Amino acid sequence: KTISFNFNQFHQNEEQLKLQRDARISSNSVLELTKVVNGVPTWNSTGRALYAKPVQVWDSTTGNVASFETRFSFSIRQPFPRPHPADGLVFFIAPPNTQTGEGGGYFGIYNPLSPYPFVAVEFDTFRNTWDPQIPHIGIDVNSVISTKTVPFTLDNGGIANVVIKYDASTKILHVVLVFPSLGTIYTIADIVDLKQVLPESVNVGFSAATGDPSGKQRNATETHDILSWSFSASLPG
Amino acid sequence: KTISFNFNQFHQNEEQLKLQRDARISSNSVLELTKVVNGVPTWNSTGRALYAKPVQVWDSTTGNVASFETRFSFSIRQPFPRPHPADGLVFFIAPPNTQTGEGGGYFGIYNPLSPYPFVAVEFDTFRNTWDPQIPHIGIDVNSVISTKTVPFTLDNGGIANVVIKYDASTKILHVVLVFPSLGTIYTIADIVDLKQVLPESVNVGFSAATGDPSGKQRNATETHDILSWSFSASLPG
Ligand SMILES: *[C@@H]1O[C@H](CO)[C@@H](O[C@@H]2O[C@H](CO)[C@@H](O)[C@H](O)[C@H]2NC(C)=O)[C@H](O[C@@H]2O[C@@H](C)[C@@H](O)[C@@H](O)[C@@H]2O)[C@H]1NC(C)=O
Ligand SMILES: *[C@@H]1O[C@H](CO)[C@@H](O[C@@H]2O[C@H](CO)[C@@H](O)[C@H](O)[C@H]2NC(C)=O)[C@H](O[C@@H]2O[C@@H](C)[C@@H](O)[C@@H](O)[C@@H]2O)[C@H]1NC(C)=O
Ligand SMILES: *[C@@H]1O[C@H](CO)[C@@H](O[C@@H]2O[C@H](CO)[C@@H](O)[C@H](O)[C@H]2NC(C)=O)[C@H](O[C@@H]2O[C@@H](C)[C@@H](O)[C@@H](O)[C@@H]2O)[C@H]1NC(C)=O
Ligand SMILES: CO[C@H]1O[C@H](CO)[C@H](O)[C@H](O)[C@H]1NC(C)=O
Ligand SMILES: CO[C@H]1O[C@H](CO)[C@H](O)[C@H](O)[C@H]1NC(C)=O
Ligand SMILES: *[C@@H]1O[C@H](CO)[C@@H](O)[C@H](O)[C@H]1NC(C)=O
Ligand SMILES: [Ca+2]
Ligand SMILES: [Ca+2]
Ligand SMILES: [Mn+2]
Ligand SMILES: [Mn+2]
Repeated sequence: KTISFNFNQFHQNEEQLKLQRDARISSNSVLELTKVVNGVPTWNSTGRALYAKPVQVWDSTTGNVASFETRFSFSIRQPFPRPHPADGLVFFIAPPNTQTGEGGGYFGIYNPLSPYPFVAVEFDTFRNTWDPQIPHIGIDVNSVISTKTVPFTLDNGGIANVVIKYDASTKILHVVLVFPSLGTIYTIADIVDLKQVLPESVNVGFSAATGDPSGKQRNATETHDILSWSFSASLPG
Repeated sequence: KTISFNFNQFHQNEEQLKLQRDARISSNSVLELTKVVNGVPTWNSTGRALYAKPVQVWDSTTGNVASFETRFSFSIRQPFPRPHPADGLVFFIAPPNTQTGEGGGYFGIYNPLSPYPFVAVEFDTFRNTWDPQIPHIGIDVNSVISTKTVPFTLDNGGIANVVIKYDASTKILHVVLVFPSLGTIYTIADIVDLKQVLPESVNVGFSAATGDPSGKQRNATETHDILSWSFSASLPG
């Protein structure tokens, strides 16, 4: 069992994607997770993009867990340096048919009064009380309080290439972040047992958020665009 | 407390390096692990380059194991496409004061006569009876029969950026290979317990080899140059 897809760009009314909240595909082929009006990103925005079909990460009959690899490119432009940009974007895996969670530092994937499990890779741009210096890459399991974190320097408005790989045999989730214009490379990895946190079928996708109104800073915002996205998974059992 | 070193280029007769066999430093600052005469690489070549001082990867007193990160750039030029270039290069960790092993597919780090333990990251270009398709990245522990491998496409004569990271807490060894001119990214990781395979003090370095005479093919060769190399280790205690 091998499932996979690839998007060299995105088209409006992409029957393969499920857009939620502020998520929208622009006319020039990019997936804009958060609201951007007249070339300017706004605060109080949250949006998600899920692959329409569910993927099987493990099978209870054989006990086998799937291995997978996903690559995507994104760009974050931070027009307003002061006071502070927010909030960042994440690639995540969650149960199917879920609704956008709380915005702000929760990226729209965490919902307090109805928490659902999830594994996520974050690119955090705002420092919340539970965060180390930003920006940083973090591996999140059921919480936005990363199990592992690594700092990185953003290429404002530049393109970022990300590779996320998960090997079921070792349970290692490793992510690579590369900014081709700067030649910088960041790597982070951790052990995660999908079988232990997620159900057999899940949805994979992205989620982002800009500054929350509670911060009372309209400049607390930035863009969260996805330029391309390929995904492949293999379930031997 | 712990070590750190960085070479942005190499100087003829580096007091800091221990060159063995065919390893030499060219007039223009590159470390040529295997023999290259008049711009042409030759077969039957083997060479290593070790950091002169030993590094402590773990302490028996505290039981603490070190974490480390190493980045380097290399270039492999394959002038003769047919019948098959050989053999590749590796970054390795071994006990101090060891001698060059057997060439060919053993890269000069394996010695059947008096085997010594070692952890290595290989960039295999020739397919031996124990190898999967080439080229590939492989993680080797005490043998050249990789515990884990991933295929990659070489940028002939191009520059390759490598990042090798080891986290003692998770025992995860993850390596990243990037070819900036092609924008390609390859990642591989595995669990390795240094404390269980290596002594408290070790040498770190590179080793490469070209076609062995037993193959009866003089074309079985290529260059194995190291352009730069930075290393860092952090042993708490
Ligand atoms: C919110 O973002 C605005 C756009 O970056 C900031 O205004 C810009 O502030 C610059 C000085 O840091 C100034 O040179 C720019 O001309 C100005 N841009 C314009 C025309 O709006 C804004 O900064 C506040 O407003 C400006 C006008 C000054 O009064 C600053 O002292 C203020 O901090 C940002 N506001 C905040 C809360 O950071
Ligand atoms: C492959 O490289 C080897 C390392 O230089 C060559 O070994 C020869 O070893 C001799 C003593 O062991 C030494 O005096 C020689 O300098 C050296 N090679 C020569 C002759 O320059 C090996 O050479 C072959 O094997 C040796 C034992 C001699 O019989 C040579 O005449 C052979 O050419 C190299 N093999 C080949 C096929 O090039
Ligand atoms: C070993 O590498 C040599 C250089 O790449 C090969 O020879 C070159 O082959 C080219 C076409 O394959 C030909 O246009 C070049 O002129 C020639 N260069 C030389 C050495 O004169 C060589 O290939 C064999 O020998 C050549 C001359 C041709 O006859 C080929 O058909 C032969 O396969 C390579 N040897 C092997 C075993 O591949
Ligand atoms: C004061 O914090 C809030 O506003 C910030 C931007 O001003 C950030 O958006 C920050 O994440 C958000 N906090 C939460 C919990 O959503
Ligand atoms: C036929 O195999 C041998 O020759 C090859 C090059 O022709 C390669 O050098 C290959 O690695 C080597 N084998 C060993 C075991 O070293
Ligand atoms: C934030 O957006 C929500 C829904 O998009 C809206 O109901 C709310 O009033 C907005 N907050 C402010 C103060 O703009
Ligand atoms: Ca945050
Ligand atoms: Ca080989
Ligand atoms: Mn964070
Ligand atoms: Mn191999």
